[PDB]
Amino acid sequence: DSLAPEDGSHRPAAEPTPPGAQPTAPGSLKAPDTRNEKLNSLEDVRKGSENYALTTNQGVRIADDQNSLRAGSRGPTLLEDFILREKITHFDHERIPERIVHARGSAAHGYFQPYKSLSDITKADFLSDPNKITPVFVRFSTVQGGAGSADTVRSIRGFATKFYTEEGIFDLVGNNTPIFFIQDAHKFPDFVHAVKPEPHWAIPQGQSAHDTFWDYVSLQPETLHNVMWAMSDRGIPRSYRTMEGFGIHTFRLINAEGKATFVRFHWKPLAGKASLVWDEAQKLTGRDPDFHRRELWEAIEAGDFPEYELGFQLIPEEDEFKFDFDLLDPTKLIPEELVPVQRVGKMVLNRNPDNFFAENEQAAFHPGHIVPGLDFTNDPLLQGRLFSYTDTQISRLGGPNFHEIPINRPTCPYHNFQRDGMHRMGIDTNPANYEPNSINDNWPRETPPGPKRGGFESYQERVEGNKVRERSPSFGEYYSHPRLFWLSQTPFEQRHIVDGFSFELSKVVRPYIRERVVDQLAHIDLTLAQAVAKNLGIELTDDQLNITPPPDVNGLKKDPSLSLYAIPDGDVKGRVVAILLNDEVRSADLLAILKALKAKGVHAKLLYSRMGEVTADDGTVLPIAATFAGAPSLTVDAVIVPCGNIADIADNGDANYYLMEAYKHLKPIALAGDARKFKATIKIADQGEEGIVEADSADGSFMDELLTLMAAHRVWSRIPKIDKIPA
Amino acid sequence: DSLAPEDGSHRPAAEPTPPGAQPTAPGSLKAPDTRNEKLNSLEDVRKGSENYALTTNQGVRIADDQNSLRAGSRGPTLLEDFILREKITHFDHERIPERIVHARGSAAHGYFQPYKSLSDITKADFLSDPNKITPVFVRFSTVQGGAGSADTVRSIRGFATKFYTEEGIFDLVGNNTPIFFIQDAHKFPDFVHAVKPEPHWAIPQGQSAHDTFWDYVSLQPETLHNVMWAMSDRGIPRSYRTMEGFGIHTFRLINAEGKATFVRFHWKPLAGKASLVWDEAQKLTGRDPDFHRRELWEAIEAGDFPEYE
Amino acid sequence: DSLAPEDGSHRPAAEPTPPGAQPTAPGSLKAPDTRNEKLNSLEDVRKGSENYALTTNQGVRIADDQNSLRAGSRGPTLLEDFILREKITHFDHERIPERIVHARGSAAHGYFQPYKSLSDITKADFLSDPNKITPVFVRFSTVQGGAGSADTVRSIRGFATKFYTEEGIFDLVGNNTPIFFIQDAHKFPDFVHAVKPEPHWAIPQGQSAHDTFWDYVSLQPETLHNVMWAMSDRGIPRSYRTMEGFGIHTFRLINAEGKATFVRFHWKPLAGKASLVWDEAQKLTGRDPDFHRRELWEAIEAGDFPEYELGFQLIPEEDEFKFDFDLLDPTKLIPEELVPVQRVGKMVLNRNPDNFFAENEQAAFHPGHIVPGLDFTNDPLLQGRLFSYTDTQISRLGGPNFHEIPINRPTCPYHNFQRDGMHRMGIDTNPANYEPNSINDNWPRETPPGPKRGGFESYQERVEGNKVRERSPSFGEYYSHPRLFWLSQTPFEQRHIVDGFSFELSKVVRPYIRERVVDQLAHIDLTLAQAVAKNLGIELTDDQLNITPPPDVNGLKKDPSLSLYAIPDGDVKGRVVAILLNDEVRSADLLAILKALKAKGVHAKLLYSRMGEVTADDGTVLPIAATFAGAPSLTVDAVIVPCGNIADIADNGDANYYLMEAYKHLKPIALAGDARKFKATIKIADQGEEGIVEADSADGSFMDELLTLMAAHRVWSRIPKIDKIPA
Amino acid sequence: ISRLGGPNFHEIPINRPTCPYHNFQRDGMHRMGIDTNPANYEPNSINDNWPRETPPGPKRGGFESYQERVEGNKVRERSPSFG
Ligand code: HEM
Ligand code: HEM
Ligand code: HEM
Repeated sequence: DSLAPEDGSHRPAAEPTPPGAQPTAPGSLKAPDTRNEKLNSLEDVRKGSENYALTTNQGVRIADDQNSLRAGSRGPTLLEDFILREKITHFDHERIPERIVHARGSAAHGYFQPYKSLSDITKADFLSDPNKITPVFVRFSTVQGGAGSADTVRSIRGFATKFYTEEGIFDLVGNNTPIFFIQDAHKFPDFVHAVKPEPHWAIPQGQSAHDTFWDYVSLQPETLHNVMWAMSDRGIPRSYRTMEGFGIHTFRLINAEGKATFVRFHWKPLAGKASLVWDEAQKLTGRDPDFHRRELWEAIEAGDFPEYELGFQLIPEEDEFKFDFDLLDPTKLIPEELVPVQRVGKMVLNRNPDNFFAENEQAAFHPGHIVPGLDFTNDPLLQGRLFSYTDTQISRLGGPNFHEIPINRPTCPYHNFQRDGMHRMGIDTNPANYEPNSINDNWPRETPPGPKRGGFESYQERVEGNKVRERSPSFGEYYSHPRLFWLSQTPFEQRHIVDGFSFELSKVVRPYIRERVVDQLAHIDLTLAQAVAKNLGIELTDDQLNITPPPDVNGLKKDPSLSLYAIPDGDVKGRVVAILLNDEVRSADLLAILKALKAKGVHAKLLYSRMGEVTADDGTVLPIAATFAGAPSLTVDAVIVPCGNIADIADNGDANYYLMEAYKHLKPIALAGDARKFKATIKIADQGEEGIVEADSADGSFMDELLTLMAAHRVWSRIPKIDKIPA
Repeated sequence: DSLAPEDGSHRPAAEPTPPGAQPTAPGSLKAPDTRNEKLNSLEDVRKGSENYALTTNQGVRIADDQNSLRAGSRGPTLLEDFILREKITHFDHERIPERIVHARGSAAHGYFQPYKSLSDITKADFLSDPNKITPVFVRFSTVQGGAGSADTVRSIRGFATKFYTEEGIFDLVGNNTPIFFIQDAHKFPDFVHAVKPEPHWAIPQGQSAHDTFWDYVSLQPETLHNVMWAMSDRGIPRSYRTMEGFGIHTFRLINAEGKATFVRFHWKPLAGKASLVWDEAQKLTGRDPDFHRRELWEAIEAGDFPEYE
Repeated sequence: DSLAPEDGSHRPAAEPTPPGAQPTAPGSLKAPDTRNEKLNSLEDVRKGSENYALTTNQGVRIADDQNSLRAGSRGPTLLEDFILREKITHFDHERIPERIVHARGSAAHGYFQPYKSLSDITKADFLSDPNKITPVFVRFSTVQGGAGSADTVRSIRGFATKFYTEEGIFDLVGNNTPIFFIQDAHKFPDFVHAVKPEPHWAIPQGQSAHDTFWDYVSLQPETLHNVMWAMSDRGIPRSYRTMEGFGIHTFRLINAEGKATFVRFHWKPLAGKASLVWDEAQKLTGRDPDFHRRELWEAIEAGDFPEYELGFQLIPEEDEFKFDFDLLDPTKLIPEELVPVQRVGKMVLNRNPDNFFAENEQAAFHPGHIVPGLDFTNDPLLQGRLFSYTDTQISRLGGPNFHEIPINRPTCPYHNFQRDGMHRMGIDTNPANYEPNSINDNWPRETPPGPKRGGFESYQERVEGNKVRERSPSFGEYYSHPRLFWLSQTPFEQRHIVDGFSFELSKVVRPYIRERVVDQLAHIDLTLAQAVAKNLGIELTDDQLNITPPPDVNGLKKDPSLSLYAIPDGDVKGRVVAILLNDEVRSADLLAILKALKAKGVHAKLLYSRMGEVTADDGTVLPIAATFAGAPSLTVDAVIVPCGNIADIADNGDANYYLMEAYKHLKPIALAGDARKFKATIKIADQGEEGIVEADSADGSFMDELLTLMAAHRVWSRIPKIDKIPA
Repeated sequence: ISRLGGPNFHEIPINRPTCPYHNFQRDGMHRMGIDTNPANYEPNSINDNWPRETPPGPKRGGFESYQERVEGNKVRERSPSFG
């Protein structure tokens, strides 16, 4: 053979490259020198290919991999074809059950390091020294949809981190919003069945916009806080890099003296917080159902590593009852104004997996996987989680040895008396499989709890009460946090929330369900309630207009850390700009353009009405990455149109649509020279409009303007003007 | 309890209604008078719900389905809470492996009847008498995507029919195009791996528009015929009702005298043939990823029964 | 804790030691220096224990492995105890389905080496050079019984060898008899269901002595050949080391020139052929259900490595139709008098596993696993087998990745485009998962067939005929092979066969089934049929008495290779003798006895009426291995009673019974000095009798006489004398 | 769950209750029972919340655990009275 092109263009370069410059590849092939302890210990199961013969799984070389064995060349296939049968059998058994929830997700390897030793508050070894590096494997996800569902759905997002520490795996299994929808794990199946596809016909996929979700929510007001977050732009993240992460539950840090400190875990995006707008997210589910998964992969291949800061909200044991909400109540957030997040470390995601199925599909995270230094609390949602993840993994990964699947193995020692189980890899030589034993001198042996390298001992919390199936009365308050969240949003964030509720409830077929939801909103905030009501053609009653608003939270009437955008934190590095080409581009605009983007780490995609290449005024040959229809404005953060021969694209319906879409979706648009004729398509005044960069040519002032707009992410002052754009 | 609205607008009318008029429902509640032999024999396993107490799977009545058992109302959950563990355990084990191919599909019950006896060419009992009616169960599907992928992708479509005949189940497992991509079964795993999401990153979902697929096609010219079909509007049917169906392979019919006749199986849409245009199909994967499943369900609920010859 | 004895006696020495001398142990601790390529490649999954901390599977050290977490020391167990839950969860899921047939088996590691290149007849790499060593893993088994059934039942034995060749795994899956019960694989479920426990009550375990088996046999005369073998002493082998092994089916050897030669595979036991007698075997199923497993393991711990010679019956393509029987009929043997077994190589089993579950229980052998140089034939039983092993392994071993379980992995390279599946360990880096591809330059690639290291290509056998479900008329002959077998047996063997059928038919409750089997025996041989009928109180009719005997097989009226004992082949090394002590043994006798046994590699077990020690006449302290009742005569090959204070045990019922049982089961007995007072117990004349060694002391020829008797295995001449005797 | 292949082991004939069993558990490997309830969750309004919880009582009542008093710290400890 030799099917590869002689020029070597089938293989991507093993160096950082921008999105779309090269074919993506397995991490170890794309960045062979990006290493960490976990990645290196996976080297025993990694399998190459180049220069090897094709074989059965028993090692027998195959001569003809194109044909079954038959009696005559037009005869019947023969039972003795063991090569065909092994190949089809393995193929026939490829699939395993997807995750019950969070089936759709994207993962990467990276590392964690603390900013300082935290031994005063925890004896956790991975937190003990700023020079201790811990390998991580992180999986981001949606909740409801199948493994084949779309990424940019409206949804809570999962954010799970497996820390491979020297004293055990610690999995921090969180989401992108600080609370959950429900209080007690006993209701998880009910909730999840309500949000998932309805059982008669299994519709709708990956959406909460259906009758059973809003029915459950209308009947269970504890859900309203997380529903608020889901209806906000938090439920449609621009990227997994630009969203927050939260453990949700209050846990415990145990120091070496044995002091317990209540803690809530936080991941702060160093790229900043950024979300899509609903019409763009929903259209993206059809043009690129893999958008987030692709963006993650290509940000890492480009060297735009996703980086997050680990943060702790720390509350002393004596302050347990100092708030006006229960700290164990998972539908309640701890406002950063009351208890600040202490920046404790940084996590960097810097290498993709080699095989999606082996590493991401088979990875198993569990909140119950803790290490000495950490402990649980009585949070009734967390308590029930401790049982489920272990149970579900027995069938999802076929047995009790899922910790022997390479991605799941600890990198530290593990020795015990557990044996057998389906697909047992470990061959134990211990003469004993029980303890106490004398035949192996009682090894492996228990270890007393201690300051370092000690055995696990639970914090000795005092437990007093009767065995009861009862919700704590302290958990019975459902509207103050939703109200606090609502008042902390900017006006346009508020409007997005209203629009999220209105669009979802418009899809509820049974009108009484929408009315019961609006009634719940009336208990939160009347302006929110009226605005949703008005979109549903509902009139609030007399009684609903007089509902007394819930109390503030510990004196707070808002908290800007709950907004995505109130406090400017945007970052342009890794964002992408679409450049609309023409057949004779002013090459001086392109150079100014590309030089400037490249200095801010912003990528570009050269678009035209056909593939191939175009030639600039000076004769520069410009390669086209995609067409206008093929890489729609939904996929980029901004649109730039350089001068040249605009008449080539001024009547291109796709070109005009590109700008109208980008305009509708509040993205920065820049028009150089004769590209200013596109102003009429998006009806921009002669004097201009904030959000639209326009100049005689593409100099440095023009690129600074555009890049300033990109750092502000979207042009929120344009909201009022997009009503009147048919797009 | 008093949860359903007093006006009864929670329950859909048990009668044929047009799309959007009533909330959709399980078939035996939506159309209780529709029957066939297969639907009747499923009766011993159907489970109701109205007026029954809530219980564990062992039949123990539950008093509080809102809470876990704990030591104090703010205490730790107890291991003895067998009601919680049974409920969460069953939830934990709800999934099964999706199909290797054609994981995304929509199905419906129906019946088949031959126009006339075919005993001169086949001794198949289900084709032996115009009065003999055979219950069927049919599943329509895409090929590449997972169970959670979108319906109106560009794809070949499966059309599988299970015939519950009096001499055995006959499954007629076809597609909506008259040929397949490949010639020998030994290459199936090669072709399917090439069409499926590439192995390093698992992109793209439900689409053939990516390098490995065209790579495979370009090296295996036998695939061009079905590729042509897939690139045409045949790849984006308007509805499972407006697409043809084919068994593709030449099979044999065997009569009572032992005479063999080569046969190729066909399904003709009595609603006629119709497809979307690409832009509309791709945008609909975004706006309504369940559009064909929904359209099939609603046509049946409306009485626009999908019909095929 | 530090529970071992300070003397270090909890630990067996890492050196060859006789059976019973030390506690047995995992192979790699008992013989660390016994290595081979496969044994070395498993080192990546072997797990130690000593000096390691006890942990969870996630690597978290455990402090208290004696207690659950509860709310108070007498309170309820908490759901948050994740250590308890992982520990119980793994335990709860330890079991996997047992093999459908051959569930009971015992296995060991070893190696194979050919005597000379066989390149002229086969291009199989493991047979091409006498210096080429192939690691093997072998499992011996019963057929019907569960994994927990007894070793010494009457039954065919499995003898499966996994050859880890440089060109792939080759599994040689045979039995201990040269034919099988049935001709076509479609009846395997019927035959197996008939021999297995009857469905209503699941009785009887591990035995063919019941109605459904004999019902099936009486309606399917194709089974008689293998039923004869099973009813003979072949069905109750003394040890897996003293039985023959056969591939049964005719396969093909393909040389580099493309020439096909027909072959039947044989294994010759270098320890010789030896079986138990029925009463002893049956009693041994109760006293020690693990006798074969134990003997195999202790033989290897003592250095008595089981050794077998691989032999080939070779038949040219031109002689396919030259026999009276069809070569492709698995119910027919190839008489060694017609086609000699050509010695090919030697297999030595020299190391036990470390963990029975991991290596033995999960080992997957498959007769379809062949390598270039071998090929199948149309034998219809073989043809269906090729489908079954692959299939059954998907459920028994949890998925299509069972080749990744350590014991099953090829030691040679394996690369292909198969992906995923449950429990996937291999992380593929190939950009391509399909071929032909250009993106990896088509790797891994197909390899043409050739003399060495080429791809597999099936032999181009001509196929011709119609698609039919039809038994070949050449297979319709059922009685001449059974007759040949019968006539080749010694007279005491024939009697044992008659006793086997008689006993088994006596457990058949429906008398007509017994009558029908008798009618079938009457088509084989009249003497056999009459003797069995007499034992059942059945009279043959005049017609049955006139059935004409089936023809000879190609002129043969007998073939001594078919007998276990017609041709002496006794080997004493590794046998074991019971020494019945008294409380003042003449140490002079003991010294003579022990030295002589040791000189021949014959083991001894010192027995007494209690455990502890006894002191010889000269003050030698003698350690007792077991009591008379605890290590019964069933477990030794011979019995020696030295002089001393015989009055100590003269009236010991167990001591007397011990001799009665050993005498009844035809074992050599030696009585020294006053030990001759035991002659009355077994009714021995004053003058003596062949099979009883007696002298004034254990000097001179006393040990040589006893060892000559051991070399002939049992005292067949004593049969008539045991008839009576109440034991 | 592994011995009997999934969570629907209560549907294997010998294991089935002879009394009524109704709840909102669904799916799982080898699911026999075909549920017609429009709802697979509670509380629900679309099936008027059936099947419903039943208060504890003298006969045919819902299960309620005996309210035993629990007092102690979280410990992995054998009671001294067991020694
Ligand atoms: C604070 C509330 C919760 C959060 C933040 C959370 C988060 C997550 C995340 C991030 C995943 C995906 C992990 C991965 O990427 O593999 C997941 C999966 C899962 N969750 Fe939770 N979850 C919560 C509540 C619950 C509850 C209450 C239960 C059941 C009592 C539960 C049961 C599961 C199960 C069974 C899975 C699938 C695990 C697997 O198959 O490996 N979750 N959850
Ligand atoms: C003439 C070409 C083919 C046609 C028309 C076809 C059609 C189909 C259809 C319609 C389904 C979905 C059945 C359902 O709705 O559940 C299906 C599934 C499947 N196909 Fe085929 N297919 C073809 C070729 C193949 C080949 C060559 C193989 C393997 C050699 C194969 C293996 C499978 C498997 C394993 C499934 C999943 C079945 C299950 O999990 O129940 N298909 N195919
Ligand atoms: C010449 C006739 C046969 C011989 C010599 C033979 C020999 C054996 C042996 C020695 C084993 C046990 C392997 C081990 O130790 O793991 C075995 C297992 C087995 N046999 Fe065969 N057998 C024969 C006929 C058949 C037939 C006709 C079938 C079905 C078509 C069959 C199906 C099986 C299966 C399913 C297993 C269990 C394997 C596993 O779970 O890995 N055998 N046989």
